[PDB]
Formats: sequence, structure tokens, C-alpha cells
Amino acid sequence: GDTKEQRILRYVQQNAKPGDPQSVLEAIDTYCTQKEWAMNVGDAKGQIMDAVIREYSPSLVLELGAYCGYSAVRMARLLQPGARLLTMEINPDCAAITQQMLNFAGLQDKVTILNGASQDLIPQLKKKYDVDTLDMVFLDHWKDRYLPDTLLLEKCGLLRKGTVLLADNVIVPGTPDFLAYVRGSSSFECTHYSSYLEYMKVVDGLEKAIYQGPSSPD
Ligand SMILES: Nc1ncnc2c1ncn2[C@@H]1O[C@H](CSCC[C@H](N)C(=O)O)[C@@H](O)[C@H]1O
Ligand SMILES: [K+]
Repeated sequence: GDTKEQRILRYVQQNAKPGDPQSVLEAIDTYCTQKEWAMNVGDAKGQIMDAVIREYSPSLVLELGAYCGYSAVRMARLLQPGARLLTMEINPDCAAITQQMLNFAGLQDKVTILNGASQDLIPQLKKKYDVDTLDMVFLDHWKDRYLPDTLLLEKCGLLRKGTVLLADNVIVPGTPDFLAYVRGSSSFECTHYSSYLEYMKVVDGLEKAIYQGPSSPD
């Protein structure tokens, strides 16, 4: 049958208002709530995401995992003129839906969808995409890659003192190794935010981990 993804875009195109990102977000959440797709209702985590963007005003954000574009719309709508969101998405069909979602929102010029695996694309950011360092990273892709890709971002020199990592679903289904690393490391200052998931009626969470610069070479 029809994929969740194509149905979410259909619902937006039929119910939301073009060039009104808030209406796009609300339509996605309304539809996903009706379908009882707990991991696709974004308003609770969105409150936390919005507060991060508003506080830190990042000029260059990297997102890992786009899906249908909800979080890309959520973040891009709060970015300044001339700021940039890069979003990495391994599934071309999801990249395609995300692109269409952004076009409907009117936010396509602020976002570049990078089609590929994070582990393959991250080492290309410096030279192929002319990145210095990222201001913010939103981790929302394959859970077992949160820690490896954080280490990869570090090694490739893409983090600076002050870079804000924000990781979703750190409790459900969980990213315990990622949490133990950033919480235990002097290179990250961490804050935890509770975020409810409907139907499962569980308190998931997001972790904010602000990079402090590398550990001493000695
Ligand atoms: N290694 C990887 N690199 C890039 N994208 C990946 C990946 N592993 C999984 N993904 C993608 O990560 C996504 C997770 S769902 C992302 C949800 C989205 N951030 C939102 O808030 O709506 C899926 O679309 C999946 O295809
Ligand atoms: K720490």
C-alpha cells in the first residue's frame, strides 16, 4: 500500500497553507496523531528544538535524518535570512518527499538536502561543501550511529567550541552509549530535556551537548 511518507505529503498539500511553515508543521502533527504514529508527532520535541534555535541563532546547522522534512521545516523556519541547514538523508525517496515538503513551505532556499549516508557525507563537508565548522547538529538518524558520527564529526574538525549538538530519542528507543560518552566527556557540557511520546505514554528525551573543544593532546 501507500507509504507513510507519501501520505504525509499528500495531507500537507491538501490541508496546509503554502509558504506558512507553522501550518505545515501543524498539518503533519494533526495527521500523524490521527494515525497514532507516535514517533512522527513532533510538537513536544519541537518546543525544545525551537528554544535551542532561538537561544543560539546558528548560521549553519547539520541535520542527520530528514524523513519527510518535519524537523527541517521546524528548524529552517526559525533560521535567519542567509543561514543554512544541511540535511543528510540516506533514503532517496525520503529525500524526495522532504524536498517537496520544503518547496511547499517556501523554505527550500535555506536547506540543502544531501542524499547519502551520514558516515559517507560527513568527511566530504569540508572540501566538497566548503564547511568550516558547524554551529549546530541535530541527530535524528540511525540510533547506533549517534556516537560514531559524533566521533567522526570531531575527527573531521567540523565541531568548534560552542557547537551545539541536539540529539532526539535518547531514551526511547535510546542512545545510551552516546549519552554515556557526551555526559562523561570534558569535551561536552550536557543538558537533558524530557519529551513525551503519545500512545506508548512514555517520557522520551533529547540531549543537548555543547562541544567545548578537544581534550588535551596529552
Ligand atoms: N546513516 C544514515 N545517514 C543518513 N540518514 C539516515 C541514516 N540512517 C537512517 N537515516 C534516515 O534517518 C531518518 C530517521 S527519521 C528522521 C525524522 C525527522 N528528523 C523528523 O523529525 O521528522 C530516516 O529518514 C532514515 O532514512
Ligand atoms: K560531559
